[PDB]
Amino acid sequence: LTLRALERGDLRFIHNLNKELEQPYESFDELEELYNKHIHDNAERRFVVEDAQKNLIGLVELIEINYIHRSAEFQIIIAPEHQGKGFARTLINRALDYSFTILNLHKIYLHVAVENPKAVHLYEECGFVEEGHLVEEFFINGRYQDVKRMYILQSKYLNR
Amino acid sequence: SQLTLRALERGDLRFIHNLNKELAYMEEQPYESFDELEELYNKHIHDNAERRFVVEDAQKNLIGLVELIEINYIHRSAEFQIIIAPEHQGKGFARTLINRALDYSFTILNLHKIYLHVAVENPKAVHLYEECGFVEEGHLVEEFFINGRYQDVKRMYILQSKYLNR
Amino acid sequence: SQLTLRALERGDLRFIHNLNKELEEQPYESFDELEELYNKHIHDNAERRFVVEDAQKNLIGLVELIEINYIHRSAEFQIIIAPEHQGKGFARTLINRALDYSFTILNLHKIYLHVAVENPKAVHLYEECGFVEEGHLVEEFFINGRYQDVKRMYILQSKYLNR
Amino acid sequence: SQLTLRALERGDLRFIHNLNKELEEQPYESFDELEELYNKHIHDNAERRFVVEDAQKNLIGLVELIEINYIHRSAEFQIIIAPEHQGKGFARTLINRALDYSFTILNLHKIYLHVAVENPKAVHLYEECGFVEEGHLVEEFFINGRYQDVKRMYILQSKYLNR
Amino acid sequence: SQLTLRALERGDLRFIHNLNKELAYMEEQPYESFDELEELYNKHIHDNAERRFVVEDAQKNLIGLVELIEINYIHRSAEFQIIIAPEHQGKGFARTLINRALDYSFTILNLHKIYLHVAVENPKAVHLYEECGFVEEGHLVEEFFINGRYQDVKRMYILQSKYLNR
Amino acid sequence: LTLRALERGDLRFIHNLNKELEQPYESFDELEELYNKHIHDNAERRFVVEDAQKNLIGLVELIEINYIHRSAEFQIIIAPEHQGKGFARTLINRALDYSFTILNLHKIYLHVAVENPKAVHLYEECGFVEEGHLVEEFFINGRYQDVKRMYILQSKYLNR
Amino acid sequence: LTLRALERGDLRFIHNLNKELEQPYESFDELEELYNKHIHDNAERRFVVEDAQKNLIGLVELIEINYIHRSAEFQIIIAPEHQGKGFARTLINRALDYSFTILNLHKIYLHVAVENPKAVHLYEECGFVEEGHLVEEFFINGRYQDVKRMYILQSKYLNR
Amino acid sequence: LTLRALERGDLRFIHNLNKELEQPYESFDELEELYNKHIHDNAERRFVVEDAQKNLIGLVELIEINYIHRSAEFQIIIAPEHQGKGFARTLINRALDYSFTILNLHKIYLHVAVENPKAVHLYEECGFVEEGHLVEEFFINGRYQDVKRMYILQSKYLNR
Amino acid sequence: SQLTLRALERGDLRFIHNLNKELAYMEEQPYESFDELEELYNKHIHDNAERRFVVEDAQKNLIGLVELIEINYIHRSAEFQIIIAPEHQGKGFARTLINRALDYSFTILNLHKIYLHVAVENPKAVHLYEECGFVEEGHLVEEFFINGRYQDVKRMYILQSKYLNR
Amino acid sequence: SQLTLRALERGDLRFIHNLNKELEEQPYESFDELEELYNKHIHDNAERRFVVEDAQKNLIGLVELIEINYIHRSAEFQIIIAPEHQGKGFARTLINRALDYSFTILNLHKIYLHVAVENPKAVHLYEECGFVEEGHLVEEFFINGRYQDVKRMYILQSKYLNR
Amino acid sequence: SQLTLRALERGDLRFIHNLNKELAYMEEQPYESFDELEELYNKHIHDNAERRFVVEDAQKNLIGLVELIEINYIHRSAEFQIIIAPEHQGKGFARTLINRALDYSFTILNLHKIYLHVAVENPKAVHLYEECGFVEEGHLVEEFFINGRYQDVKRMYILQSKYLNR
Amino acid sequence: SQLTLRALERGDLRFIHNLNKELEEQPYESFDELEELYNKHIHDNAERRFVVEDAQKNLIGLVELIEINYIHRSAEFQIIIAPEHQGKGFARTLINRALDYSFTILNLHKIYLHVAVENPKAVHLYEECGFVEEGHLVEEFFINGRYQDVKRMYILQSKYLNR
Repeated sequence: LTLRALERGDLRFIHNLNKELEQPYESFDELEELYNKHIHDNAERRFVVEDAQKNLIGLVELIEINYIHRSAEFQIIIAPEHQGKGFARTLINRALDYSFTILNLHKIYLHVAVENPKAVHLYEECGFVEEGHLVEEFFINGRYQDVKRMYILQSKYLNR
Repeated sequence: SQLTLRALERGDLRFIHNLNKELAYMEEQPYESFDELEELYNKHIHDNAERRFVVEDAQKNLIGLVELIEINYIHRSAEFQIIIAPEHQGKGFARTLINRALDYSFTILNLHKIYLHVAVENPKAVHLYEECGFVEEGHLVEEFFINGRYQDVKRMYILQSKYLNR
Repeated sequence: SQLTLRALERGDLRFIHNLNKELEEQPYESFDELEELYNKHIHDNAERRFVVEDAQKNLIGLVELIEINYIHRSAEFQIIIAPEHQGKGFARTLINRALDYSFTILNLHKIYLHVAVENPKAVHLYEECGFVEEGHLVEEFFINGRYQDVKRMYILQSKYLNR
Repeated sequence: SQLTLRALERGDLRFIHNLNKELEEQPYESFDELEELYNKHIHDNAERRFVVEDAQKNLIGLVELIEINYIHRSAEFQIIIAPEHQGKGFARTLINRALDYSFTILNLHKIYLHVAVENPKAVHLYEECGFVEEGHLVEEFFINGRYQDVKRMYILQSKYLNR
Repeated sequence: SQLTLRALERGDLRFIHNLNKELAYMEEQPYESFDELEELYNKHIHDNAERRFVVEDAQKNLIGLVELIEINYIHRSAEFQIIIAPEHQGKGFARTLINRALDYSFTILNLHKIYLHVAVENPKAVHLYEECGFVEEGHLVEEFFINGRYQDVKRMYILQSKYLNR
Repeated sequence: LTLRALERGDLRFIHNLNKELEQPYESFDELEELYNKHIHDNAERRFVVEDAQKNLIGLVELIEINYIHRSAEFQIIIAPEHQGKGFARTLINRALDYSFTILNLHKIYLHVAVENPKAVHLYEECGFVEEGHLVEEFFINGRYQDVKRMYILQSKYLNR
Repeated sequence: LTLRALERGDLRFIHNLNKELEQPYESFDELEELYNKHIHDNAERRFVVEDAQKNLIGLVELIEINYIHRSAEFQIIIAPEHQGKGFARTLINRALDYSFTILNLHKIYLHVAVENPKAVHLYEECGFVEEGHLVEEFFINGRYQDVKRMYILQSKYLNR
Repeated sequence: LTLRALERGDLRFIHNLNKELEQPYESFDELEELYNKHIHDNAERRFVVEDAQKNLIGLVELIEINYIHRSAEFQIIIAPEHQGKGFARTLINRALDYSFTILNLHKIYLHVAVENPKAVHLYEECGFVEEGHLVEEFFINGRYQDVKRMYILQSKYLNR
Repeated sequence: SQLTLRALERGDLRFIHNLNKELAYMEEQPYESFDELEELYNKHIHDNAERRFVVEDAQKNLIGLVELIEINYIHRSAEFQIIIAPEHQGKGFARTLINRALDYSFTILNLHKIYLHVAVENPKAVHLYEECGFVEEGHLVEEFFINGRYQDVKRMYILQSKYLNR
Repeated sequence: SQLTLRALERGDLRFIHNLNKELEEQPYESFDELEELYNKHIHDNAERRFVVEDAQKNLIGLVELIEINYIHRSAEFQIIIAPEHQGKGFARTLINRALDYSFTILNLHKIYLHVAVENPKAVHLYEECGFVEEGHLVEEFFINGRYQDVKRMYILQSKYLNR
Repeated sequence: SQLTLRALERGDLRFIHNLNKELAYMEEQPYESFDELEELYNKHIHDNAERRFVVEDAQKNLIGLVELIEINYIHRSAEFQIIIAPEHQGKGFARTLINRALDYSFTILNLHKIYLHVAVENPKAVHLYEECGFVEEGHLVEEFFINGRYQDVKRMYILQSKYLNR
Repeated sequence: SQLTLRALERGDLRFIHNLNKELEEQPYESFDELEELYNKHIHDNAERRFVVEDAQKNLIGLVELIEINYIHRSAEFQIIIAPEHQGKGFARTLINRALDYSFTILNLHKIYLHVAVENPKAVHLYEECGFVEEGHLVEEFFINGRYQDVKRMYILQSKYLNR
């Protein structure tokens, strides 16, 4: 599985990929114009993961890149077809590899719903550690829910 | 739930234009130009004060349109509008799309109040929204000029709390 | 009749341009000027340009409302019928179709129009359609190498709604 | 009274900004946003913002018409009086001054407005000025850490002109 | 002829704004914003379809305004408008400025017809224009909404040939 | 033969038509962009003359339209194929008909090389009269040449 | 002490106010142009606190306003002259009052350096509660430092 | 008397100077904006004539400059104060001097009302010769009038 | 005269780009990007200070290019440049296109002087222009850097009077 | 060899993008950023980007000159060879082709470049091509999760022209 | 530490222009136009790749300028430049402003490496930077053309780790 | 002399405009054209316009470099001296000041200029300043109603640096 930069040609597929069960209700024209607005935005990175047969496995994103503090929020989404194939670990470390060996970032953090303990333990297996329990951070499905903020530092990923 | 909501996009504007030409019809200007419709659409792609959703079935046959306009994020309110093609008006899709819109308004968009305007001389629509949980909060006197005469319209609402509590 | 009032859009300008060549400067208007001027008035709420067609999508004519005031609730009505259907009897149909839109939808109070004094049959046709002379504009327009008079005829909303 | 209805212009925004600080988000609005938003609506025919003042150029209040439709001929009326003249009895004067403009100049058919249900004296004042309740909007606005109800009251042109 | 016509310019807009606030007054919107007046002026500086002239006396005391709008260069027609400050309305300047405008229209601008609209309920203005050579060509029924009622207005004209021939 | 307004679609043909023996050396891109600049120019009129089978006979133009003086310069060009067919008279009066009966102009003038006495007499047959002999007005083919300025008024054309 | 919206006229004072011991090294022209860019930005609020004699006490800011989740980050800065006068509590609740009674927000969170336990306890007195301990979040004075993320909800502030 | 290029500072004076007995009825804002539009217009020249005490005597203009035919229309206007002082001859030859010795033009022509025989003879004294009698060219004071088109060539002015 | 001059246009830019890649070659930057060539062309469509002409035969086979740059309309001067594809360099088209350009410069554009620059180390071109009427007016020392060394170039001219008089 | 130095144009960006994916951030660069950044530098006289290809139009590599000063007449030279032809011996050919353009056409005085200290064979190849070490930049770039040193090597016009 | 760093702003450009006219002077173009300086400044107000700081004393007497250019946020590097008015060049302010810039680079901006270029024929500056912790990493041969001859320049650096560890 | 070479900026255009009125079209150039053309070339690296002044800020003249190539490293030098100091002996000073900038700062290779053949003293002055005739342009410029010849004189960097 390779890590490629997302380009305008991939927007149609991710638009249908977002439709899972905010983003599912986004107009494609808004998605495209917003993509055009962030072409040169150095504060974000949008990568599409594909296999040898150029099949879109998922999307890994880095947002809120600071460069002074050298931190960035991490996000990942895998198409329903490839959820249970065990790609998550590979894509996570693939994004951490780019963040710590190429972009030279110091910290990578992410948010996960407290009501998804399987996802929490997954990131724990990839090296992430809980640093916060945000109370009623996001309003998800008719109710406010807590989310875990988990992080991992450059030194730890490099000294595995 | 065999129908699906989907964000309106440029490719559907031609369908919307032909759809707005109804005779059943509370539609003010079915005599709008497609170019005015398209350009006005382009001006509201990033308008976070509205949400327009196309309704389509399993085979992607565009059924109708559901809209949330005048979205105020301090008062957590928004006006609701819905139109269904005359071909499927009798198949009972309305109350499904009404409840689907309310679900998005109250569970995703986190709105507090959803209101709508209905012509008093359309009791079929009034009683329908009542079944879907809407309650009358106003009887606007001579609010809209419709077919050569001023007519009254009901303003009806539904609150987030009531919807999220059976 | 089984005619419909559709909004003029860019896709019809080509047919309108060829139709404008009748026997105004419009017959001698470049299509590029017609299209660019159309684009400039797409959001001009002071005008309305509707294409009238039958069930077979055949363009019968073009009805227009201009100089819409919205305070005085008046507007100038103009009409043109394709040379093919000029004497078929659609004029009265499209006229009452334009008055129906003006008085039952746009909620206007007065619809006026100009008719060449040198066209008595046209003046008397509008009178049969409810219009009434309110002015005899002397040498208002220069038409065919000669200044001509035009009748200004009007119709009020109350009169049309209480037929 | 000897009050006059003047058009709000850029030269008054500073006074309006200080006046907006009462006890809406307007009290907490940056003047730069007020001025730039004013510039964007200079040609917005769907709104009217008039400054009401006396013979001595003293600003008594600000009357506004918004959501003007021109097809339905309706508009929302809003009013604010400077804290100095709130209990002096100008409210009824400026209200009938706004209805005079709406019904004798702009030729509107209906003027409606929202009044907090928690302000009975205000609701009954508009009723004395000819308005009538047509709606009781439940939890329409979030005011002072609490959703409040508002009365929607209207007045028709025919009623105001035949006093 | 002690008065002088002069092309309107930005510096006179403030006077025009205060002037339009008349009570004598056929002025539709004396409640216009000075900013709307100024910006609309800037948009018509090169509009060859209008001519706006400020009237001033020997000491450059701006008396009023004379306008030619809707100038059509194929039909050689234009609408005429005039306003005089309430201070000098009774000094008979009107017929002087009316004939001065007609002179510019027919001897300089080379127009063929000059028309104007007058409220039927203002006979003082109607008979005044008649004296200046204007003739009635129309009695427009309920043309303008004025002070809570639709009112008729006279449309009156004068031709270049008649003016240039005593 | 009908009188039609020139549109962007006719530019390619007139570009080749101009190549006869200034304009012959004009870039098509300049011709098109200049045409775009004068779409709404009320001071000029560009008409293409065509037959029943929509064949471009020539081009008649009105430039320097004043509207105060109600004058305009007249120009005409016929493709080499239709020069000797006697269309010139028809197109000239066709342009005069539009100028005097539709556009309501007062005077129509034109310039013709003094070394083209056949063209001078042609316009004399169509009603034009010499009003000037401009000395060395234009530099044509390596030498300055005189041109006749000929005119015709609205009253004369209407009272034939 | 009143809460007023920051306007272009106050930029010069806050520029000197920022100079305390990132922002202290910002060009005034950048500060002004960035202020012009966020005039209509509904995702932030910039308020200046002033006393009865219109003296700039400090600045309270709300950023990252969501409106769907109804959360926003809170920031406050008091001029060195008025630090020890005990205004912090008033300004904090003044900003919470605007967020919960006017803007109708649900959650207000903030970040404080773990090496500032006095500030932590202050927000604890104003109703804030720790929800996270971000490890090496910010690089402050030649070293990465931890910060506490503290929050307070609308229901709690209203039901005091 | 010196020949200076007209700049925006002189617009107010010429505006009042134009008011004599089209231009007298021009708005100053139109005059200024039109001046701004022709700053770099190489097809025209606008010169103001002034005396030793920098008093605006008049204005001489060259318009319709061709550069291929090397022709240009000449125009002159003297303030009423200096009409009878005999400056016209000087300013005329001053403009001809610039046209033939600096701008390297070939022909200079002008239009004069036939009902101004004194002006016609003046240009005849300065070297101009009648080349046309334009019938009813301009509509002046309620009637169409004829005008003389008079010219003078570069070789003649240089070989005086 | 079987060849024909024709105004350069966008459609010929690709040919010009491939043509400029000569090895025979006094062409400074044959390593120019087609996009730079096209955009620079778009910026000079209305530049009246240059004239670029494509040369084509009866079958419209683009032979080469003839240019007039630095056209000054006060001094009536312009620089002349010409390039012929290596395929037809030996067929003697040069002196035909040189005389065709001079004809346009002196009989149509009405220029007074046409000059050009030639590398001293290209006597074939120098003597060719001499035959076409050009005369040397300067031997510019180390004017251009060409292939790792500064080289001299001849500046040669021809006047309108001489050309128009056999 | 029978290679040619062609100017990089928009038609090649797609091939370059796929070629940039080697084993810099360029492999992870969106094509839209590559194309828009290319458009912004079409007229940037401080850079040169040439495509090197053979007679069969096969892209062998890409030579670049950046930071061109024109007062100091210096520029940084960069080179990349397609993975297919990396060990075929084109490196020395394209290097001397870039020096020929810099010194015999653009008339530059000095050409420098950076070479990873962890690539001795590369440093010694440039030395064989006439370059000479003038700097050992300590921890200049962060490459592969580690700050690496780079040799800065230069070559003067006079030396290349007098081989 | 009586001096203070402060972000450059438009009001100081005139001082910078007069300051750049040095004779002591490694300044390439002291013949730059103030308008070019001002417009170039306006184009880099939001350029996060540079940091320009004006130095002033207690009484706000602008002493000199300190710059960080070519700031790369992946490699955490930046070039350092400094200029002090000839009036205070001998008062030893340099090493204070050098260490103040390094402090901002390593403790606030969190940079990893700070390098600079110095003319070999200015040993006073070379040895000064050495005292401030800079170390030579390159002797660039004929790097800059200075006063009619190509001259060498030292490239010297200092790392964040060394600076933050006594 | 104690003269200095300063960059021409907008603040001097007024003085330059009055100075341009000497005995080119510049004397007859509108100041607005001078200022707007100046703005368009503020970042034009192909030109240089320096004001030469003494210690008392008195403008002695204006030296200019145009048509700067940077590949061929050539440029046209132009000079003008205020009528007040034309015969005072500053010409040779400003000429060598312009050559010093061209050859010791901008690193140009050749400086050429045009001198009217009808001004022998000027041609011989440049020859004394190191220039040499390389062309006799026949009827290059139309000056004072007559086409005049101009000498094109040059000077190389190597010659000026090795005086």
